[PDB]
Amino acid sequence: MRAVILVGGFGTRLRPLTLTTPKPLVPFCNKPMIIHQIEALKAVGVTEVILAVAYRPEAMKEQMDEWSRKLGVSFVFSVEEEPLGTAGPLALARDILMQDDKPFFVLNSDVTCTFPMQELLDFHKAHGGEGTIMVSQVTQWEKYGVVVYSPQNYQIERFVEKPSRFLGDRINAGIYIFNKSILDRIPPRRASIEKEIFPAMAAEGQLYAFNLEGFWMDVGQPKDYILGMTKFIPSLVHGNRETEAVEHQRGGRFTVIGASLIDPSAKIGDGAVIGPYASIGANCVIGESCRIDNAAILENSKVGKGTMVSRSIVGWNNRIGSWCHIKDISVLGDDVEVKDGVILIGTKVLPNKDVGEHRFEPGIIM
Amino acid sequence: MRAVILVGGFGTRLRPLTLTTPKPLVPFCNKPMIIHQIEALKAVGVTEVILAVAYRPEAMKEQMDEWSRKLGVSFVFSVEEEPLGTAGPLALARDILMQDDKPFFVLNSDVTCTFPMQELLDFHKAHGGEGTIMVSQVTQWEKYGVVVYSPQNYQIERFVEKPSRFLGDRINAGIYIFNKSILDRIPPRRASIEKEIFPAMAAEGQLYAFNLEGFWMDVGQPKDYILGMTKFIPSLVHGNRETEAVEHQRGGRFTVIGASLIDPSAKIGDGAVIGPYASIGANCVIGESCRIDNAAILENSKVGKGTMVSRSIVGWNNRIGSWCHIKDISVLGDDVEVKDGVILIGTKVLPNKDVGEHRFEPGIIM
Ligand SMILES: Nc1nc2c(ncn2[C@@H]2O[C@H](COP(=O)(O)OP(=O)(O)OP(=O)(O)O)[C@@H](O)[C@H]2O)c(=O)[nH]1
Ligand SMILES: Nc1nc2c(ncn2[C@@H]2O[C@H](COP(=O)(O)OP(=O)(O)OP(=O)(O)O)[C@@H](O)[C@H]2O)c(=O)[nH]1
Ligand SMILES: [Mg+2]
Ligand SMILES: [Mg+2]
Repeated sequence: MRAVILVGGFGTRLRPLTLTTPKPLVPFCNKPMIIHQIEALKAVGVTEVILAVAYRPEAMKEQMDEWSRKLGVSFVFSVEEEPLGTAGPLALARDILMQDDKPFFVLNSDVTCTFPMQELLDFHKAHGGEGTIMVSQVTQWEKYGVVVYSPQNYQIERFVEKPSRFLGDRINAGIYIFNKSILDRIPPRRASIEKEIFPAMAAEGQLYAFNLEGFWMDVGQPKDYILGMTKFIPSLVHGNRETEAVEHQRGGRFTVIGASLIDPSAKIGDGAVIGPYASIGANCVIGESCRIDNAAILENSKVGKGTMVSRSIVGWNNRIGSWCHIKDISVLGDDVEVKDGVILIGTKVLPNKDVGEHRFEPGIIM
Repeated sequence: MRAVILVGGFGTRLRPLTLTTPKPLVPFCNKPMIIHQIEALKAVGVTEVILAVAYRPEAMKEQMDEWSRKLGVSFVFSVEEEPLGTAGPLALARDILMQDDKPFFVLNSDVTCTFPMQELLDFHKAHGGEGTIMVSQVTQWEKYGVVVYSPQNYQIERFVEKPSRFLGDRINAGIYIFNKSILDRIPPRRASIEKEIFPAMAAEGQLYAFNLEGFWMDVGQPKDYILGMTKFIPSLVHGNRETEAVEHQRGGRFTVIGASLIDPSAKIGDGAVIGPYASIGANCVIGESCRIDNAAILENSKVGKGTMVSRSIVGWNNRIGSWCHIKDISVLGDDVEVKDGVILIGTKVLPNKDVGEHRFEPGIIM
């Protein structure tokens, strides 16, 4: 069995972080998103993964995916292309897929969940896609805007965008499984699986929905990134080596208020308070009395004593001041440096900036 | 020789702090303002001080002035009255002053300076007031609005409020010395020495100005309070017992960036940074990594770890949160409690309040 992960795309919603690295390689918790998906696929038994590489063809994706040496898995890297939409990469990779009898997986690099992959053995009952349109129950389906009408027969009647009537609560989950015959349907041009191939499959009656019992989150947005991290860390606390604690004696003496993920190589202050559902990257340095409430600290980032970053994302090589407050949903770029006492209330800072002014309202720092 | 200190007044400009204690008893640095003035007068040799008490007749001024037991000085406390303006208390205290031959001092409880009181022996050269209208050079005389025209003869021509032309830079310093004959000029009614008696003396030619070489500040306003504290602390560091530090090993280990005043009974953190020109009151508790930049911490106030209060005044029995900012010119009342993470940018909080909302603009919390 083999999988195809759509690793292209410009990462527009995660823009301050995706101006440096592609969206699949943006670290979620303490690993890249695509790495979580590849680990799930390896747990399945999948050995071949095909990456649809359009954004950063060789500068980032090929070089940074040295994880092929680990994980006992190999990536094809034969879908280098110009932007071909969401469905075109499958048409391009038709040749490398060989049109074998065995079906193949399809995944997006923006989804996190328990990854129930027993949809391989299940849902083989005469489906063009064996429960391919995987769906999750979300009470906020109106703003998500992709509602899938799945009856008890699981035959997709239609796809509705922003439905006024309560047709259903299930929304697309971004995980698919296709028989290779679909390669005939996909044209060799720019197309979207969501808005071109899927309506045709639903009309033809070959599209079947698979329900998702566990948690699910599309983390392609900073708000969704934070909330999905909150949902995800409790699942992964016992999985990894990172009382009411996960890493309580890494550096000096500091307090942990709940689940978190602190890398072994990170030094965590003295008396700091690593809050619930917080991620600290490798080689990161945390000040004495910091408050890492719901923030993600990525790679070689340094945070000064007394800083309080909550529900915010800081970049890879930041140098945060001492007594700062980075609140709300604030995203910092690759090399942003913040002076002491600066308050950023949900402001997105582009890479390689220096912040020295208080920003009390959401905005963008060019 | 005796002095009279105008200790009445409602303290309107220092309102958040003067709703609990009178303006003379508001602690400046680590002592009441009137205590600084009385110490200066005792250094001169004045043994009798007459306090014109109108605001809080006996609830505050009489009880709290147990300093008469110390300092080797005695207060008459015979000018309890209804509001009689700035000049009326002298008419009321005419009798207790006994109309003796020896001149008498007059002071306001709002002025801080080096207190050059050699104007006693000096300026006796045929003056109704021996350099009574003491003046200080201020480059911002427009906003101060009380400009004294002092020529080389020192005869006050007139008083001008907000003068358009550059008549002069000297302004009233709030310290006067009077021959007792002035008791005949002051009528027994509500009057103002600044706007009724002093223009009359200037017209009569019996009003003489005394120049002030040293620093001076009227600290009746919170901004003026902070700036006068900044000017004053360096003079007082060597005077009192409170490298580049004044009190550097009081509690645990902490850093001092300049002049400060930390009471012996205050416990100061374990990594805190007591900044330049900061005052910490008695029995105060400071958190592990606080930052007291230019703030005055009064009495039994507790500050949590990571809090940064700069250029702000906290009340007597406050309980500040852990990771708060109290920035700009912010004044807190007697018993204000601030929750963790709250940011107060120059907001005045009335006594006995609880603050749990961020305030990014100057304002008043009722
Ligand atoms: N190979 C490839 N994959 C894409 C492309 N556009 C989107 N995807 C995939 O679709 C999923 C989500 O879309 P993103 O591009 O990341 O999000 P976006 O940048 O806001 O843009 P859209 O969702 O496409 O409107 C991710 O798996 C992407 O990798 C593309 O042009 N080429
Ligand atoms: N005894 C007495 N002293 C006063 C009175 N009003 C002002 N003073 C003195 O004048 C000086 C400054 O005035 P304050 O009253 O403190 O300041 P304020 O509250 O803004 O009001 P102003 O009188 O307009 O200045 C202080 O020494 C006061 O003690 C009063 O009604 N009675
Ligand atoms: Mg997405
Ligand atoms: Mg004053």
